[PDB]
Amino acid sequence: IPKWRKTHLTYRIVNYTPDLPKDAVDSAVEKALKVWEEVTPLTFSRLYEGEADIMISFAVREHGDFYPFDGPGNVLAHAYAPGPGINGDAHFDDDEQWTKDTTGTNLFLVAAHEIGHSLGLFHSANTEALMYPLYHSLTDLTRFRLSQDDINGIQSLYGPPP
Ligand SMILES: [Ca+2]
Ligand SMILES: [Ca+2]
Ligand SMILES: [Ca+2]
Ligand SMILES: [Zn+2]
Ligand SMILES: [Zn+2]
Repeated sequence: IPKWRKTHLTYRIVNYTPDLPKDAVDSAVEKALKVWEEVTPLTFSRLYEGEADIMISFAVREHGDFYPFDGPGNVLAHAYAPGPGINGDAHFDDDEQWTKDTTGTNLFLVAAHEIGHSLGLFHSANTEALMYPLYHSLTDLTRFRLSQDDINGIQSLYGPPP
């Protein structure tokens, strides 16, 4: 089945981009995980060494897999579907300048979307959904919220929270 066999996943941030302070990166990823966690029975916990379920890293060009990055612009990041090994992993192109505001390439926004893929979600045809295929940002980050479409998609796979 297109999903995880357990309801608890471990995650590890393998390396950090120099674009933002160490703490802003942690905060971005944590918030990203939290949005999915709020609408399902799933839980997460961090590891600092070893192989975790979701291995997050920042890389440039050819980085040991089938999909080399393309330099600044265009593809910003990609993730793999549920499963062991590389599956479930999320990679970010470091040729981008990652930020924590509304100016350029917001880490939280991209990560929230990439984590959606790590949990089994496909693309939505709804222009308002987090899982919509084309990149965009928001005027105000505090106004972020998943669309019902996003909710139904994740819940059809894992069910609602108790
Ligand atoms: Ca993995
Ligand atoms: Ca790129
Ligand atoms: Ca960079
Ligand atoms: Zn990759
Ligand atoms: Zn996508």
